Amino acid sequence: QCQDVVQDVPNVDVQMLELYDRMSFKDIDGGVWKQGWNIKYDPLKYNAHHKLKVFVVPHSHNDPGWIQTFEEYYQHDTKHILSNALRHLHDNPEMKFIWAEISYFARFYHDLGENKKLQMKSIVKNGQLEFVTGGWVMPDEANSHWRNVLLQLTEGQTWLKQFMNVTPTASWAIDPFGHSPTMPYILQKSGFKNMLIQRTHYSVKKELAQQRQLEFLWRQIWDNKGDTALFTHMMPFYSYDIPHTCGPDPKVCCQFDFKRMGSFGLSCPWKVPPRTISDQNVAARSDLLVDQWKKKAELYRTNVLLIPLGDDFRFKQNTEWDVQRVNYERLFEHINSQAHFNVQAQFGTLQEYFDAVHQAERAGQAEFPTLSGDFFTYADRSDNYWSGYYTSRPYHKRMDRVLMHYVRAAEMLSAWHSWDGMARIEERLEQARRELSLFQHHDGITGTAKTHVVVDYEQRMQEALKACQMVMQQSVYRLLTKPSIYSPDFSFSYFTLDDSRWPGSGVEDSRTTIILGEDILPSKHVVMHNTLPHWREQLVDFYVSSPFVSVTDLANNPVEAQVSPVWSWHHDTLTKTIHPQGSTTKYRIIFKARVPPMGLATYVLTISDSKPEHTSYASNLLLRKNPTSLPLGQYPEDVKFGDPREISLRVGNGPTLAFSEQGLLKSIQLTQDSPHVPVHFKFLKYGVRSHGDRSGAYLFLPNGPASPVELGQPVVLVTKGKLESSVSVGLPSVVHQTIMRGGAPEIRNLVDIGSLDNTEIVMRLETHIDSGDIFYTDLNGLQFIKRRRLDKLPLQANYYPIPSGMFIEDANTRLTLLTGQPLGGSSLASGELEIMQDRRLASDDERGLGQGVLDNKPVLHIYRLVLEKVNNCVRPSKLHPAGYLTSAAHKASQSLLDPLDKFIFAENEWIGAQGQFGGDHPSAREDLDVSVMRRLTKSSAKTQRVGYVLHRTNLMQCGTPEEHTQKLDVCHLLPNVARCERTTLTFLQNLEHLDGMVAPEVCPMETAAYVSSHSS
Ligand SMILES: C[S@@](=O)[C@@H]1[C@@H](N)[C@@H](O)[C@@H](O)[C@H]1O
Ligand SMILES: [Zn+2]
Repeated sequence: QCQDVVQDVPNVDVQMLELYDRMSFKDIDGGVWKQGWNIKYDPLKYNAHHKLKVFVVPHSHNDPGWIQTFEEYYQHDTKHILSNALRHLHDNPEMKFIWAEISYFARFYHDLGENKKLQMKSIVKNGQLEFVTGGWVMPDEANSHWRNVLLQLTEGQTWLKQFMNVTPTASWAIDPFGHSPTMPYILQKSGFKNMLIQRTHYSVKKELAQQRQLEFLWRQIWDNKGDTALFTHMMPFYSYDIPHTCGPDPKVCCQFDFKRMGSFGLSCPWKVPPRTISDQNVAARSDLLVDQWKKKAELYRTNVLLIPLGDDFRFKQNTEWDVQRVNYERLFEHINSQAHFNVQAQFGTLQEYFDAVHQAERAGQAEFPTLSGDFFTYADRSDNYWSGYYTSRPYHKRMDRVLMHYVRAAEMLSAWHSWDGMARIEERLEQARRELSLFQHHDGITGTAKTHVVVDYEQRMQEALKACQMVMQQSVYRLLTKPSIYSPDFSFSYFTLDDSRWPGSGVEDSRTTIILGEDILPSKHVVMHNTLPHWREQLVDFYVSSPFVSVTDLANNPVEAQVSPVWSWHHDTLTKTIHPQGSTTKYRIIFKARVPPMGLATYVLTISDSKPEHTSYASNLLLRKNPTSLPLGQYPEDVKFGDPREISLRVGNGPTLAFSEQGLLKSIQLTQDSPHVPVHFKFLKYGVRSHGDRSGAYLFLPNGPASPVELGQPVVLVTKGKLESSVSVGLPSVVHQTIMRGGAPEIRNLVDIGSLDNTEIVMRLETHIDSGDIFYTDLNGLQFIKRRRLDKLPLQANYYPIPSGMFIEDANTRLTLLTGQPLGGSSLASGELEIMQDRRLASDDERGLGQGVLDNKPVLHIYRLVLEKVNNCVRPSKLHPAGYLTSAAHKASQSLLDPLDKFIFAENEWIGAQGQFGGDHPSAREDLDVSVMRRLTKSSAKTQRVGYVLHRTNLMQCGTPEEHTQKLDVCHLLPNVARCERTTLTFLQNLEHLDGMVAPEVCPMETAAYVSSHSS
């Protein structure tokens, strides 16, 4: 049955948390291999019957945006690289090349004439040009959500299967800044057999090299059996460039980068240039090179050696192809013919390397260690930890999550039908998937690109959001209009999306007001979509032009509602205060929407001349010295004023929250009789070093622990309502808001770091939870991994990615902070959680970007804060490397990442309107998600195919009795099912033909993909 992911600690040879606990981290000079040691080998190890097989693998690292935009690099560099690769490989049958970034390859191939397309297919089919990974990009592994890692992998691999007829089974990830086990998780479930990584902490490379544990079977941290394992090769040296890939001495290896002799504007910083290989020097040069290779080979277990040959945007000039190829050919001819070397060297591909390694393994020549854990936080040298990019450009980090959800919702809503080509659904969805996929690049979501490139990514994502809205609104119109009345124009806007949290209040006034009035329009239909496969209730809000509005469902049942003012915060350069202004012309109506699994529900907002029976009005209290009036147009309740004071609020039966006089949480009381548990929010700032290394887009190099932000006497606004209450405070750089709807609070920070150069703003939580040095952070929204703060490491090393959540706990109490955006964070002392909000850095951090981070813009960060009693929960043992969310924390995370979508009907009357869609959809167990629903066929296909990715998380058992729930069989969601197949996660290979056309549900922590086929 299902593996138990909680109670069995996997036995692995290397467990990265346990390795970290024992390892030294001292940064000692190792000699020519600066972060290693002087490698020694026995010359007699290799002989006539046991040769060293060396694969030199040419490559060219092509960033889809970094210092130039995607299109700029394509025009200036990549189109020439690919064009010359085509010519040289065609003309030189033994030459090889690997290619990773399918975004560029697709951009290129579609501009090729048919003759060149045929030539390209021929060098792929014959194995000279080999795709590695085959994702749209080589994604970041820290900030990226697993759903988008899968999206981009699928976008590239679908392209490759369609046009090149190949599916890579070896992955190549040489540049992401640290590595996540989410990659082997997804890859192994997408048909992969091998992967390669590079950017791991120098101390880890040294430690694994010493034990020859650089090749390992990487399994998930909870995986006791090992079925998730994927063979992984970690490169041993500081870089993937040529000086750091031939062997341990870059002064020697640089001499074998033949692009460094002068005419290309490159040189060797170790001051010895390459020399052209000739008959007079080939024996000497070969001796030097083979010595490097044999040293590198000492670090690995087989007689097969991988020698990458490339660097950033290499293999551009024709003369470069010639100078690398001809010189290496001379070396190979000499080396291979000289028996005393006992080497056979050739150009190869990545798959060739791995195939040969496994042949050696099968021959009993090596056994490989098992490993679990991750490879964060990376440092490339000294104390230069790359934790800055966990937060850099947080506006776009938040936008990634918004677009993530919009892509899912647009693909799901439109999947229910086949669409005529004229509707352009496929075109708009392809654009949206491609722009989101592009952003997963390790200079996109990471915030490590130049300012103008960040703008290009933002513009692309904005177009993607527009494409999603277009598809979603056409889909809603079709799903909720009587079929014999449905009369689409595919260019028309039937609904517009209303999104309360993006870009967010104080970021952009983008929200439409619903305009009602007795002399213009009495009522308006709104529709909510629920992408999750269970019935869901959530409060939703709309802006309306009158406070006297009531809500009904589409059986005309009254729905309880609350009206609140529209508050906006302003930095008053007159009074030098940050304070709220109330609209006199628009108001917020809030009500609970209840929506079917993967479904839609329609409500109606109707104006009246006086207070409606089922609508209540919030009270408002402005706490500040020297108040002035706050009129609210027609709003029926007068604003109250007071001097700053502590206050307490409770919505529904939910927790009671107490706040300081500065408007920051101080305690949470779960129930009437329970204790007020200290939980204190605080804002602090980190600075930058005046001496030595400066923080920049990649590096976090604080000048000591953070200092409290001086708050002064901030203005605090308290809104108290039956359905929703909140406390908001205008702090320097942050409007901080705590919202209560009757369960775990929502936190929203409108963060505007303004002109505070060399400042990183952090939000900290201080509690009495006896967490010690332990805390938990997630990896890619997929899993929670145990972290241990280590005082042998500097502060910035104890920062980890917080892509979706983090928690601390003791025997009795847990505090979980869920996020709607990836940010960096830590627990720097027992009982603390902290998460960086934004950072503004005046200096470059010497990794090639050539700028600081001075392009900040206001961003609305969102969170849920979940305090829970956990003494009754069945948790993993002390030695287990994983943690797991509770039901409430998981639901809270879903509320941030996949909220209900809200649609406002755009014209006066919707003829043929329907009340609901999806009422008959199964309401699946709470731990199960339909992560993806995507129709895979266009309308002309006789057999329609729809793909589903199902993910089951693992939630802690804490004694809440399990309810019923319906089995979800995705293969029967659409009618006329003719076949149901389990597939790889990319949908590209059929793995199992399913009995009865029934797709089984998956085990905890497992993800599966199914494709249903339908006669049409
Ligand atoms: C961290 S820089 O070395 C890295 C470059 N290799 C380039 O590929 C881009 O990704 C940049 O961030
Ligand atoms: Zn790169």
